[PDB]
Amino acid sequence: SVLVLDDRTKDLYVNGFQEIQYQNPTPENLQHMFHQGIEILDSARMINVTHLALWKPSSFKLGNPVDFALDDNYDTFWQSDGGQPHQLDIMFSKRMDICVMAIFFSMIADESYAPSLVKVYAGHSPSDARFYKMLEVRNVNGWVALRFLDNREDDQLLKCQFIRLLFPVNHENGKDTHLRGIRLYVPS
Amino acid sequence: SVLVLDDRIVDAATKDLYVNGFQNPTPENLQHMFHQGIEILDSARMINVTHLALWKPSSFKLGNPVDFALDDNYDTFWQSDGGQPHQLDIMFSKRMDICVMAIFFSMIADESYAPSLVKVYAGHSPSDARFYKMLEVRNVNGWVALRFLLKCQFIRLLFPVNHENGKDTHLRGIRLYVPS
Ligand SMILES: [Br-]
Ligand SMILES: [Br-]
Ligand SMILES: [Br-]
Ligand SMILES: [Br-]
Ligand SMILES: [Br-]
Ligand SMILES: [Br-]
Repeated sequence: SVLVLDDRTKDLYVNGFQEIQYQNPTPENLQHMFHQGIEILDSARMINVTHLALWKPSSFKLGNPVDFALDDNYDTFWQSDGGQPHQLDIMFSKRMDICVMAIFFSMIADESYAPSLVKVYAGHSPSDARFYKMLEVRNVNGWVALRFLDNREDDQLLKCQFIRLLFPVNHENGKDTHLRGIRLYVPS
Repeated sequence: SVLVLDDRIVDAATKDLYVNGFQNPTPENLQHMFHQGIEILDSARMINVTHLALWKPSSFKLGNPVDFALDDNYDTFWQSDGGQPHQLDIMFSKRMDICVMAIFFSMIADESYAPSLVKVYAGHSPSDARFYKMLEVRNVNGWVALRFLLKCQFIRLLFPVNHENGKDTHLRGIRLYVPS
């Protein structure tokens, strides 16, 4: 029900080496892992369904739309603009068999905009979504892949049409949050 | 027993083989990759036993000794000076548990001095050494971390051929590690 994320579980971190690669990541190292992570995920068999869903942010600062978390750029990010918790709604036109939800987290690059807790909800609709997991982002710099190995009933998959992400608190007294990249995949 | 090294083929399965990631980079970039790969490797759960072994090359040009492949410096390199195959013998005072052998390859920087095939042997000594792996350096610019761990006291690398009609070979960096 709760996943502690502290890259200092293996398959969870798309980046890293054998574990953290850089004890003190630089803008260059961060950008590198971002881009490498995208290459690695896309090399997998699964299909990228990210841009097939409708993405609705609770709020956003003008010039930092939600599309900036869906592109393939390390330098761009969606930035909320409101009170907490911030929210992100994902709605597909039909039910989906999500095998992987990947999220780029960087406490070094985002500082106060880096979320420290993330709550994931999925279902048929907002009035139906059910709590799935709590991500405790304690120390992370890179791509994390959620495989839903839980509930082997649906056999490692997140069958849903709607997904909700809640951001109730950030690192370092941050009010608003940043999201540079997130991706959703289905099998085959 | 044949490892085809090509850092252009993205594959989750080989991400830890290519220390500097998947793929002309400038000399500054190459330089950065070299020192970054060293930081990545040293910051790992491993013990660097490189300088504990005795290193003996089949030949070397004066001014480009074997020490230049073990100095953690990108601009320096061991350079052979003889007919092929070139050879590098590594001998420890005792049986080691090598979990990783890291080698820096750069076809861009080394051009004709870049090996296209490397044959790796290991054992107790030159007399009992056994063939372990054939490295096919097809396209590499960065550090390669070979996981084979492998308990041996003696390691031998043979360089039978280089890219682009090259007679002699360059090695800017190589390091050995045992589990922590
Ligand atoms: Br990486
Ligand atoms: Br906008
Ligand atoms: Br559903
Ligand atoms: Br010399
Ligand atoms: Br010759
Ligand atoms: Br032995």
